[PDB]
Amino acid sequence: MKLDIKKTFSNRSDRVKGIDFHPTEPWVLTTLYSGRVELWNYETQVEVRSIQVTETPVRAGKFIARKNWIIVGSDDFRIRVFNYNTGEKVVDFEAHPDYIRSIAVHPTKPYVLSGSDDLTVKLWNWENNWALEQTFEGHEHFVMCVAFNPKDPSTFASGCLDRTVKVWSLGQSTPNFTLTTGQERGVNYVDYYPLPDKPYMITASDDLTIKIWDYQTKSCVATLEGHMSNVSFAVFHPTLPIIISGSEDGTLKIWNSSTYKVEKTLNVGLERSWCIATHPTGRKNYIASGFDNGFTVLSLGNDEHHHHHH
Repeated sequence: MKLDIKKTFSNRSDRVKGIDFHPTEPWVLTTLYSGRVELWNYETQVEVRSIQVTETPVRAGKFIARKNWIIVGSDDFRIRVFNYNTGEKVVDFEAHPDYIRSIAVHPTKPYVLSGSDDLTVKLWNWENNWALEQTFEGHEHFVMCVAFNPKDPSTFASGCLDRTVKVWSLGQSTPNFTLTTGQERGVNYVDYYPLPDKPYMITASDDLTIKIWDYQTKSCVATLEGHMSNVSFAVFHPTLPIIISGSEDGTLKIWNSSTYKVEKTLNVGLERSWCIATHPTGRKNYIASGFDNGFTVLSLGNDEHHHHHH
């Protein structure tokens, strides 16, 4: 590959806590500490739609493109769903009795997971009236991040300030396993490597480290050091051999996913970094990050997302 980073679109706003790419429209969703959410076309740089959802922080937001929805979770305990074409608020319910940190959407089935400061993950089913179909209990501190395994989304991972990642199966009440990270300040984020050649997950911590894990053996594969403040997230790029992380040190870091050495450090000048998204199909190798003072959409270069794409 050849890293060739271009700034596609950056704009200033209140602190961006959640961020996501639409899979077929050139849109990015940002969810703000102010309770506002913005939908931007980053190619034309024109706001498609925006909503003052609540007065509390909105920490989580995802597209559900197959329903033309966004789904968001906020510190006022509520999950809300809006149709992004009409602005219709579809549903609005109390989901947890404490802050909602993270929302994940199943790739094919009508399932949403929410992770919360109430120590739980909850599974909601939108084809069943958004009923609470399962609550996953076992964590001992705030659940900061939930992520389905894209290679087997009957399973998902929860990253928790109790220093563990728990991996669960839908329909079963205890973890398939609990991975102890040695990241003593807790886990802020968890992501799966999406390709079938490595059974890998990655965790980010306030302890300044990022760790790569074999989820079949539970062994630490590598520890990535160099962020100088809390690491907010770390993710595998879906098609490029890299890892991308962001930190309260104000930087994004791009790491070689084979050597585990840092390749690039970028401070985009928006202060602390909080959240990350990568384009679902690697379109123009777009990534986006949200920060204290706004967001940025970057293109990482021209390497193809599909073998023999040209």
